[PDB]
Amino acid sequence: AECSVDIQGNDQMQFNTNAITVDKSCKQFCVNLSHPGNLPKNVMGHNWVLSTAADMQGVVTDGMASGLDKDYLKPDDSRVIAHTKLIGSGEKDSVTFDVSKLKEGEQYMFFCTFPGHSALMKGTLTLK
Ligand SMILES: [Cu+2]
Repeated sequence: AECSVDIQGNDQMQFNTNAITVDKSCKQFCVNLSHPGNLPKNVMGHNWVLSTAADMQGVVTDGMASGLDKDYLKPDDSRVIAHTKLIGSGEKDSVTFDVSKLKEGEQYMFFCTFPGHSALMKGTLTLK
């Protein structure tokens, strides 16, 4: 339970946490994304996407250009460490990834890549 976290993305374009700490001793880490609200995926879709801070903007811009059918992520984007699928209200999806893909001292960002959402739907992730 300290190798996993529940996060919500709602109808008002926000996650319910903007900082995540991953414990170094965790071999794997799991994020459970749910979407309270009423809006459908094609209007207020949310995913949970992880990259380094420096790669976030690039991931977001290319993802936006990839369209709804591609869950607003460039296929095989080498900058994406982990991601859930894009979900609408009433849905949930998790992602489990190797913690060895992170390193101490580097700033990671988690974010949604649905068009415009990362303005508010982002947060730091850190390994400790
Ligand atoms: Cu979103």
